[PDB]
Amino acid sequence: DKLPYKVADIGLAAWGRKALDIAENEMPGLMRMRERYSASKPLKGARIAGCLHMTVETAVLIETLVTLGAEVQWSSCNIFSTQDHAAAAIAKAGIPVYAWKGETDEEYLWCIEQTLYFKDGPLNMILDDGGDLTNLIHTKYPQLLPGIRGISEETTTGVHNLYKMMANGILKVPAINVNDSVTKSKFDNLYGCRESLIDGIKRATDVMIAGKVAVVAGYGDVGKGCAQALRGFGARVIITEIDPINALQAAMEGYEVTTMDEACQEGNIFVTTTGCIDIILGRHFEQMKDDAIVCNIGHFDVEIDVKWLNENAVEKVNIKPQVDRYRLKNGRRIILLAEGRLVNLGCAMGHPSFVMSNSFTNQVMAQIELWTHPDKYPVGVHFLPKKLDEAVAEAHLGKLNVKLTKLTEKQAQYLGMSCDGPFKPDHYRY
Amino acid sequence: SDKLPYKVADIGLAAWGRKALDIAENEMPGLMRMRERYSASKPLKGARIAGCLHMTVETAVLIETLVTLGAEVQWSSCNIFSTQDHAAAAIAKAGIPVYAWKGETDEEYLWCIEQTLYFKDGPLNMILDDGGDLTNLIHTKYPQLLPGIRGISEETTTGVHNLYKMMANGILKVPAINVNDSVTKSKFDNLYGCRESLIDGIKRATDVMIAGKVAVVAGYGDVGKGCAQALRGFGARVIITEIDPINALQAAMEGYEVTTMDEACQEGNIFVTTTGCIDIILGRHFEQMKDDAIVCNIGHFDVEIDVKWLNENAVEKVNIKPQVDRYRLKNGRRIILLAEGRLVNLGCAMGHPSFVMSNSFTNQVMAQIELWTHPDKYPVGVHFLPKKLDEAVAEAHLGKLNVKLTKLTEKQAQYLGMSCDGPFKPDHYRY
Amino acid sequence: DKLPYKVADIGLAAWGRKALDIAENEMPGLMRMRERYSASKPLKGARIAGCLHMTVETAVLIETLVTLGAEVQWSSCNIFSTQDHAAAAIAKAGIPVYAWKGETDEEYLWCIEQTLYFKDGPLNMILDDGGDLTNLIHTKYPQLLPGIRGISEETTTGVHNLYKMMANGILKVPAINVNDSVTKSKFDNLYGCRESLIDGIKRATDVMIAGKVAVVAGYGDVGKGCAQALRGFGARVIITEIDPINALQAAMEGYEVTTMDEACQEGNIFVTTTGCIDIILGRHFEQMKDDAIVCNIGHFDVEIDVKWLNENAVEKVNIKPQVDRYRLKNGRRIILLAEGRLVNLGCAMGHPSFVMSNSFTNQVMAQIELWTHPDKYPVGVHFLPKKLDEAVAEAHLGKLNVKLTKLTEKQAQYLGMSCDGPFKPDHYRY
Amino acid sequence: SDKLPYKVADIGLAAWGRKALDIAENEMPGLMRMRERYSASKPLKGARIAGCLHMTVETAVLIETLVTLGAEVQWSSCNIFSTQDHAAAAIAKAGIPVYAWKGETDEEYLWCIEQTLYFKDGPLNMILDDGGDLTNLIHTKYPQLLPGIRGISEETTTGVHNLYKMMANGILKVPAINVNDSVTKSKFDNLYGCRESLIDGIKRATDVMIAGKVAVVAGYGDVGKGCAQALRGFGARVIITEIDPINALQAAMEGYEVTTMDEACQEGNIFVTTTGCIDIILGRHFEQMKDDAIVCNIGHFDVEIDVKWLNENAVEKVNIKPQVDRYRLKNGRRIILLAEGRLVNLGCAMGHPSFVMSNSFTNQVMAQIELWTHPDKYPVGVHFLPKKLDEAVAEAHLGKLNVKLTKLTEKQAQYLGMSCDGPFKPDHYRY
Ligand SMILES: NC(=O)c1ccc[n+]([C@@H]2O[C@H](COP(=O)([O-])OP(=O)(O)OC[C@H]3O[C@@H](n4cnc5c(N)ncnc54)[C@H](O)[C@@H]3O)[C@@H](O)[C@H]2O)c1
Ligand SMILES: NC(=O)c1ccc[n+]([C@@H]2O[C@H](COP(=O)([O-])OP(=O)(O)OC[C@H]3O[C@@H](n4cnc5c(N)ncnc54)[C@H](O)[C@@H]3O)[C@@H](O)[C@H]2O)c1
Ligand SMILES: NC(=O)c1ccc[n+]([C@@H]2O[C@H](COP(=O)([O-])OP(=O)(O)OC[C@H]3O[C@@H](n4cnc5c(N)ncnc54)[C@H](O)[C@@H]3O)[C@@H](O)[C@H]2O)c1
Ligand SMILES: NC(=O)c1ccc[n+]([C@@H]2O[C@H](COP(=O)([O-])OP(=O)(O)OC[C@H]3O[C@@H](n4cnc5c(N)ncnc54)[C@H](O)[C@@H]3O)[C@@H](O)[C@H]2O)c1
Ligand SMILES: Nc1ncnc2c1ncn2[C@@H]1C(F)=C(CO)C(=O)[C@H]1O
Ligand SMILES: Nc1ncnc2c1ncn2[C@@H]1C(F)=C(CO)C(=O)[C@H]1O
Ligand SMILES: Nc1ncnc2c1ncn2[C@@H]1C(F)=C(CO)C(=O)[C@H]1O
Ligand SMILES: Nc1ncnc2c1ncn2[C@@H]1C(F)=C(CO)C(=O)[C@H]1O
Repeated sequence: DKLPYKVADIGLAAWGRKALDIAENEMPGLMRMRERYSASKPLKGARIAGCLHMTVETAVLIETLVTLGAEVQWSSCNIFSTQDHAAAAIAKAGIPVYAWKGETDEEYLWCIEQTLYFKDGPLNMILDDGGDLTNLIHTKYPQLLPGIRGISEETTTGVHNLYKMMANGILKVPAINVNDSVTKSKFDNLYGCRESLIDGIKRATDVMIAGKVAVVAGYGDVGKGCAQALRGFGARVIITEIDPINALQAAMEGYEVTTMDEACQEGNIFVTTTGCIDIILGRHFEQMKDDAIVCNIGHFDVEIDVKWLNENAVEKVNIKPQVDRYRLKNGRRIILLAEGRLVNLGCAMGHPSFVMSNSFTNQVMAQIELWTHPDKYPVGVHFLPKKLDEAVAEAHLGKLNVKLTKLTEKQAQYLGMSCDGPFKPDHYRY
Repeated sequence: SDKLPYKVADIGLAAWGRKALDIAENEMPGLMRMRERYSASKPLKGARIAGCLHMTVETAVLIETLVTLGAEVQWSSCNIFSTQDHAAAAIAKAGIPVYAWKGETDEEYLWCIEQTLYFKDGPLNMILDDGGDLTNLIHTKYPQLLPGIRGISEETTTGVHNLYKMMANGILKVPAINVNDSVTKSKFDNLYGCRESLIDGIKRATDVMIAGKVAVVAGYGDVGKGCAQALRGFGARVIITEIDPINALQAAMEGYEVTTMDEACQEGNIFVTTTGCIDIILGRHFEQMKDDAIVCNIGHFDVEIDVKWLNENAVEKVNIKPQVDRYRLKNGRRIILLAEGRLVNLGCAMGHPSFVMSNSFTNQVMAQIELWTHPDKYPVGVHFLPKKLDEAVAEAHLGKLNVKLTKLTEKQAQYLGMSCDGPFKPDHYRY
Repeated sequence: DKLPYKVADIGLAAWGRKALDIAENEMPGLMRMRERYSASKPLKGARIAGCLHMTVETAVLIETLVTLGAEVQWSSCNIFSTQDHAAAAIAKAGIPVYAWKGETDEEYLWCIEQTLYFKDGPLNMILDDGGDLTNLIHTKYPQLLPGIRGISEETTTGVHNLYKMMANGILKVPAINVNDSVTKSKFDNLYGCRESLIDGIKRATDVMIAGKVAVVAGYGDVGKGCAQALRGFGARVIITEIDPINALQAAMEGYEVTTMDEACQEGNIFVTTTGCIDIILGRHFEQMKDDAIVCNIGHFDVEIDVKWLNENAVEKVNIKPQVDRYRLKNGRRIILLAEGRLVNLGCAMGHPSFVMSNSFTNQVMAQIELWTHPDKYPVGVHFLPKKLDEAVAEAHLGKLNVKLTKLTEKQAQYLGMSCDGPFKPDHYRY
Repeated sequence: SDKLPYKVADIGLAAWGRKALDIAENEMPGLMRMRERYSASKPLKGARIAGCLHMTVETAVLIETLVTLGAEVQWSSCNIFSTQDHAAAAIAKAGIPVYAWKGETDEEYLWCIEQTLYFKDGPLNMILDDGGDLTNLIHTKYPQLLPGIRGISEETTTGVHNLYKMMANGILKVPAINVNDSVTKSKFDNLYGCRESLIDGIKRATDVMIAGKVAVVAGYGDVGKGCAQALRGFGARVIITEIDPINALQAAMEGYEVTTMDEACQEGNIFVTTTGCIDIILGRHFEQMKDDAIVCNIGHFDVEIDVKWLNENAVEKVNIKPQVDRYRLKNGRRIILLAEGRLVNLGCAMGHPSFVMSNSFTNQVMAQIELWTHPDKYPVGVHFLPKKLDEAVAEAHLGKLNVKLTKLTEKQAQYLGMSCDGPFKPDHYRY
């Protein structure tokens, strides 16, 4: 028969629950969503199958969907991002969770497949982060497509895929771009990585940032956070970019912008925030400085040629889980973190719960949208109404004791807008 | 026939003005690159552009860029105190109809704007505005010229806000290009520009120290974002007010305290309004403020600080120097007003530096050229420049800063599904 | 009998030895000390008894002392700062070490006492951090005093104790104030906590810093470092000081400066860097927002009234090691870290090895000076010559690839100084 | 006798200077607290103080403070460009012998100082120096006045440096107090002061964009730290140069790149010498600078930049405006020099704001009182002020910033072993 779940140690449920209690008090968005849409169960009948890093933050989201009458089955969208105590807590809660830190490509695939069919029917809703789930159903379980009502993508890379599929006509089910919600990409990607990247490098290497020259590939919302994080600790940051705008942004901020070919000979730390392949190749590792720390924080491990290292390094010693130190022919060494997988989740705990509350509340609203108002979202990737976006940030103001100002009638008139309604044009960039 | 060829404060300043223009030029690669690339082409040939933008050394460079492109131009400042006399003299000497000077009166203001409407041979063809003052003047009092204008290009947030309002009500009769909302503008001019000019205007006017003082910044948009950081960098504790939950959540995540003006008015030692909205600082606030609290506005129109109240309420009002008034209230405390409520950077200083302005002005030039040569592509309404152009404005400036951009390899351009030259971000990207 | 050592599990030696390999490459100072005095063996005959946080950095220290021909016996200066794999590595190398994470007061004392007598006589030198060792001997083993050639403190609180002792003429052995060495106090205390403070709060709680209000008690080198870290992550930092000079500095940096009686009402995060007692009391706890994180970074755990919480809280749950969460009679909760002990070392790994190389390079120099030139240092607390101070700083320039400028003959004569000798007046504050 | 009672640019500027002083006094609590406490006691009665320090608004308040304490003063500036005419006017109108104006010549500089040696009642009693020129004039040309001078007061590092080199050679014949190395001075005036005044000078002189530029700051001392932090706060990439391994590591730990001037001279866009040393920027360096590179100095004396070389090698030299010259080398590239090498914060601006200057001048007034009231407490040499006085200086400025200082309790003070009022730090503390 099938397994009710599959975690590393159900025994961790105790500790994991203690952590969920703490994260809950830090995620007012998800809690404000609970108490409001609990007595109504707007997701009643929904059989949500999610694929997202099984962490304490995700655990609070999973229970929130449930609190809303939703039926759920989960898996982690990465073999190294799962938090066993958090996964156990959910497992103990009676939810079908299939994840654990340190899964093999095989087990990873298997884990997702275990969330495809519920006790009484296949999935009708999707909650993805990376696009791995949707890709599996569209390429291996097409039969389910018409059965699935909607989708909600979490990250940049996953959303990049959706548009691609829609533009090629491969996408056969509606989908809401959660990553590009203002209260997401401008907070999660930016502030979330501003605090999580350094944590991943720290727990893994304990290296001192100050005095070190760090190279950040790409200056998007993620790279902006990483660069700021490193600079704030006293590190000289260099940036690489392909977009003249982003590149000019980094320059206006006092960052040096050059190519990886030149920068590889200066960096003491390397972070890839690009969403594309071949960012750091052997040509680069060969010129690096002894004991240069290298990691990737992008969604997919396709930026650092970890393969070249294994097939070219003279020695390969593992310091501890997710931390390896290669020795090249030149005699110098290289430090690889999480085997190239997103370092903040692989070597640490990912973004703190507060910022995650922002993303996850967008996620919940999205599920409620593709499930309650299918007519508003036909086959194609859509954005969540700016009215809801503003609402998400609104829910997180109180905790920070922030006092929002209210537009008077005269003022609302003068500006031509509702003191309650949206405050910015859809094209606004924040 | 007695229409003056120009009208500045002192033609003698042209010499010193030209000097500043040569230096500024070597800071504005965008514009200069637009000249060498379109000088012989003369895309703006036949066009008669009538602009209404702050007559500064940076604007002068834009005026000559348009002229180098075979465009007939007549200019006027869009704010009574923003004009730089030596800059107007230089242009006035170049033989261009200039009507602007520091210290204009409401009367003279409107006058100047009207002295640019008719060129020696025909009405205006295009409208280069900043604030909407020109666009509105025509639409209401000179509607007969509407069908003779191939398009408008708005410079700032307030002006562009006005256009949309007109289009919504269908009151907008001539096409328009939203320049302010071009990434290489709003996210640069509004942000990095104010970050260096605000303190500049306050410093030149009061010389007050920022380190240690508490500063209140009304609004946290692109201008507020830059103002807050400028203040913060100098050691001042910044407090922000906001109506937008998102914007407010942004300032909090940046270590800023966010509250209402009603409460911040009792703490502030320096106040800066970055809102395009009225009624920000009122008597209620002035009465609570601290002794010698500095008050100023950096928004387009002087509709944020109720200066009228200060005039009709202070026990006395002294003038330390031009654009700097020190009122004394009944409570015995004093208040320092800058530029009589007008945008402080330009009113008390010299506005954004030349390098950054090159960005916005290059977008302005691409707008004129676009709205002029390709009118059969811009219906009646407000539009944005193609991201290809927006991106072009950025790259044109990388050189100066010696920025070495990376080129996508063939494999990468495929993996990402985009041209190694074509647009790099979707239309919804927020940078 | 006398155990040859005592650690948590010597099976961690392999991992500890690896952690040292990496560390040795991050501490140029200590390594330049070995290659320069290896054959010289200046510390020959010296029986050094050390009492300092048994960590990866401290391990590289001990091994340096040994390379210089000294005999060493070690113990930690705190019950929670010991890093087991680092303590194990040292134990396996034959170096007597009595330290493990999670000691008790009884075992703490016991550990120090195992380092008093060597396999061939009582201790010669005292490498202490906090005064526990120098105080233990001056009060229980005065007969060993005349046999001790010198003492070298490490931290502020400890050096303070030394002065207080000399003043009352209780100090019966020449000591060198290492902490107040420029390359120490202005780097270790400052940049060190700037990276380690947040590190300790995160591994323990994973809380988001951005948005929170943080109250840092005190504004000294440590206070400065912590404060900068917190606001670097987007937290609003409120300071509390008793020294008007330090207070003006904070205000000139943009920090609000009030009393704890005031701040205890706004703080979401509390960090005490004061060197004294009674900073956060029950009166304060009763007013902290729900789930306020309170920790201490001062040497001794005398800044936070942890007893009060235990005898007044209506609930107390242990999330995990060094992480307790209480619930007051008012219903609001409080998260205490390391039971009030220095959090950076109790909840993390202390400062990164690079900045510690600075501190420890001075420590070794202090041991050599005191042991090699006993006469040159009579009974009392002394500083290290500025020529030596600059030497330390200059030894780490290479690693960061810094190009120091050499004064020309003309320039040197103009400035009235040697192009090699001291570059600053003795009262220079940097 | 023809000795003029004063000599200023335009005493008709006094009206405006007085206004400036009004605002200034309200920003200098320390200086006003001094008079507010000794106005009656008149502790400086009988003192004939001759001060040689940048005649500015801040300095004006300093002078009026001493006068309020019963001292008699004749003043002169210690730099040919740091004088602010309207300020020098106010003091003049107030009936105080002041010889200084903006634009002086070496000859007039020497003259201006000598006019402050003899008072109506005879030779000077006290010295208030900044740079040491006055103390050097007396010691070398008027050694017969030495036995008549009680004490000296050095404001800046350079001067203080001279006092030691003098005492060391035993050529210092009068007790002097090192005011610069007082915590409330060097760790506030040099650091935070320049952090706000360096840019100000650069801006008013050039209006250049700081964001995106590469800046090179020679020296990482109290001034270097301040300047560097300011520049990068605006988005400039700051490269540092140093000869002291400690300072060098400090800058490196702050994320600054530290190389040699020989290298940085090839990639800098803005140069700022904050060293008190010679030969920092030479012709070999100029010849490698990027086009239109702005070069300036903020060190006391103009000896860091080889301005002489520029005049004797450039093929073109155009003066844009006072204190702003643009050269063109044989390599075809241009170079913007400010204030001809003199301290740019005062040469092209208004120096440090009034607030922080209060910290410096408070120690100044304090030193005078000490040196004049307790002469026996200071043998021949150079000393610092008691730490308890330093704390008092800072504490006197907490009020305006609204800082709530904390008081040690009985138990606390006992545990720490220090008076809940007495000095809080050991003599060697570095803050
Ligand atoms: N680990 C996390 O917590 C987290 C959080 C959010 C997003 N992400 C991931 O981060 C990535 C992208 O960042 P964003 O999400 O900030 O998106 P952008 O902001 O979409 O991201 C990438 C940036 O890199 C640049 N770039 C692309 N190819 C490059 C090359 N070869 N060299 C140099 N620069 C290049 C682009 O011009 C762009 O500015 C995705 O993979 C996304 O899924 C991770
Ligand atoms: N002086 C200059 O150099 C310069 C340069 C660019 C723009 N501007 C002007 O600055 C203004 C707006 O800034 P942006 O940055 O252009 O636009 P947003 O970024 O459009 O601007 C205003 C911000 O203020 C907030 N706000 C609105 N009403 C408020 C109220 N009553 N209280 C508190 N906050 C309120 C909004 O939510 C928004 O975040 C316009 O007037 C524009 O023309 C001046
Ligand atoms: N955990 C670590 O890594 C580390 C590293 C270095 C020092 N320390 C410890 O930090 C402490 C002191 O810091 P420093 O930075 O070493 O020394 P200072 O800089 O000597 O330290 C304390 C500061 O707190 C202030 N202060 C004292 N009592 C106060 C009170 N009741 N309220 C508010 N402010 C008060 C003082 O004015 C002073 O500025 C010592 O206990 C020292 O051993 C810890
Ligand atoms: N204009 C102002 O407002 C103001 C205010 C305070 C001090 N100053 C002046 O600033 C100067 C010194 O600064 P401080 O900050 O006073 O003193 P430090 O802090 O004494 O000053 C200089 C620093 O430069 C370094 N240095 C010396 N020679 C060098 C060389 N050839 N190359 C590279 N680096 C070198 C030293 O190692 C030192 O750290 C003096 O001239 C002083 O009078 C000006
Ligand atoms: N602690 C965390 N818990 C859950 N999800 C997280 C966390 N930190 C970051 N993420 C997400 C993650 F990985 C990516 C990019 O794929 C996102 O865009 C985020 O939503
Ligand atoms: N120095 C300057 N020169 C010319 N135009 C400037 C300058 N500084 C700011 N601005 C413009 C200005 F005023 C507004 C808002 O109305 C803008 O949005 C800018 O383009
Ligand atoms: N990782 C570390 N390893 C060893 N010692 C450290 C570390 N981080 C900080 N310290 C010391 C510590 F604890 C105190 C205060 O007592 C100091 O002053 C430091 O030398
Ligand atoms: N606004 C100002 N007013 C008076 N003196 C000032 C000012 N700004 C800086 N200084 C002094 C100055 F010039 C030097 C270096 O010689 C110092 O060290 C300062 O005290």
